[PDB]
Amino acid sequence: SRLNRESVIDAALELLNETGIDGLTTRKLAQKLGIEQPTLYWHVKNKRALLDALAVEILARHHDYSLPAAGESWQSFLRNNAMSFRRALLRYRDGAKVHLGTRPDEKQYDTVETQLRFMTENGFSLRDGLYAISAVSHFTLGAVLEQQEHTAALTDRPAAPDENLPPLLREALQIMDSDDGEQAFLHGLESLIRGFEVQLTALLQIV
Amino acid sequence: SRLNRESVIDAALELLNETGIDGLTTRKLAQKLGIEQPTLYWHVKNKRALLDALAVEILARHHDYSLPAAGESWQSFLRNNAMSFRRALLRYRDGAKVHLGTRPDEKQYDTVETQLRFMTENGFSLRDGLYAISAVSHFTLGAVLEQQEHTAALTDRPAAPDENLPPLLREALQIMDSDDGEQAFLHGLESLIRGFEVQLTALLQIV
Ligand SMILES: C[C@H]1c2cccc(O)c2C(=O)C2=C(O)[C@]3(O)C(=O)C(C(N)=O)=C(O)[C@@H](N(C)C)[C@@H]3[C@@H](O)[C@@H]21
Ligand SMILES: C[C@H]1c2cccc(O)c2C(=O)C2=C(O)[C@]3(O)C(=O)C(C(N)=O)=C(O)[C@@H](N(C)C)[C@@H]3[C@@H](O)[C@@H]21
Ligand SMILES: [Cl-]
Ligand SMILES: [Cl-]
Ligand SMILES: [Cl-]
Ligand SMILES: [Cl-]
Ligand SMILES: [Mg+2]
Ligand SMILES: [Mg+2]
Repeated sequence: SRLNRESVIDAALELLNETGIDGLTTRKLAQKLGIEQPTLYWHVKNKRALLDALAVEILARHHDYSLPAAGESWQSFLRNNAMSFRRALLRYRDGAKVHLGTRPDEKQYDTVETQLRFMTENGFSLRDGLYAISAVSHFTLGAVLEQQEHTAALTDRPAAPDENLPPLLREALQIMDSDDGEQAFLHGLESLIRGFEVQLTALLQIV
Repeated sequence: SRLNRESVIDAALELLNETGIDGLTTRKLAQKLGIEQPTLYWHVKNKRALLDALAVEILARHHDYSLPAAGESWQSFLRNNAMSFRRALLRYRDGAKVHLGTRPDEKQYDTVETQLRFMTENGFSLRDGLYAISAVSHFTLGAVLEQQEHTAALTDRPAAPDENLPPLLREALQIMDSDDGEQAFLHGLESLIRGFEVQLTALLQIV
């Protein structure tokens, strides 16, 4: 079919969403596209190339809160940004796995510069701003990852009997599985943001 | 070679550390063990079985701070536990990927019950205790994941030119790569723990 960047990415993203990160192989991508492998190799040289581009395009399509509103608090911005990041990562199977270990792409430079600049404008050093942004990303990535993988592990094998569970775990597990991970994520998110605040506002005060 | 659980796990863990989660295939495990595939299948039925058992055994070997010291603060316990979790996950390649989406194993029940109980003894509801423990796990998993995958992505392809970078990103990237991720992790960890505290101690007070 069509082999421009957009369509290769389209198809890869579909393939990723079907079969996960394990099924995103250049052989299987060729089959989806209805092409031979040397044809695909002209456009895509290897899996890592593809993963990097999927990471970028997942956010370009589905990460709608990359930048703060006018006069937005840094706390509101991080909260909205994280929610948005999470939603984007959850949109495709292994979406979070695809992002891991990437660094911002040239197409993301202005955006991520603005984010970094905004944190500094709000009282953070670059370093402390970056630590906050990293922490929010990492927390969100792990939350999504554990959600997405747990759901995949369910399809493979079942959990063991309820019968053997000690009571707080048994209850913990019901809570965990009472939603998709969203409640615990939002709660963790506010914790995290408030700790940044405690840190920012302490300035030199031992805190 | 020997095909008891311990030795299958030994060899899988070696295989995982060599070739990562992609190379942990029952075919390649058979080759490492020097056995035929039907021989291996008797002991290990599929990849997910193996992943679950590796998740458990990684912590059994290398997660040394699972339980609080006598009279330890919950804040100290989370900090020490997280450090310990991180160290365990970083010990093997894709160690964090292996953990994702698991739930506690029967062999971990007493431990994780004690952890849950301890948080409740320290003022948390089960639910808020679990949200704190989840948040600490997720943050730590994402931190480790992004560290481990970034290092793998380096071996594949290089970062693009420094030349095009806007200045705060350029600086951010040096900071990020000034250590293995540890400084940012520890900083994020204290933020997170202090936000739990703010939340715990607020009780009913709007906070
Ligand atoms: C500042 C970026 C950065 C800087 C240095 C090293 C890095 O690895 C990064 C990132 O990876 C970032 C992202 O991935 C973003 O998700 C990122 O690229 C992104 C975006 N394109 O809008 C975000 O919304 C960010 N958000 C907190 C989840 C986040 C970035 O802020 C950083
Ligand atoms: C309470 C456990 C739990 C409860 C309900 C659903 C879950 O998925 C879990 C976990 O997955 C936990 C872990 O993985 C631990 O890492 C876990 O199993 C573990 C351990 N074996 O010592 C830890 O140190 C924990 N730590 C915060 C990283 C953590 C556990 O507390 C939880
Ligand atoms: Cl074309
Ligand atoms: Cl605001
Ligand atoms: Cl044997
Ligand atoms: Cl203490
Ligand atoms: Mg990133
Ligand atoms: Mg776990």
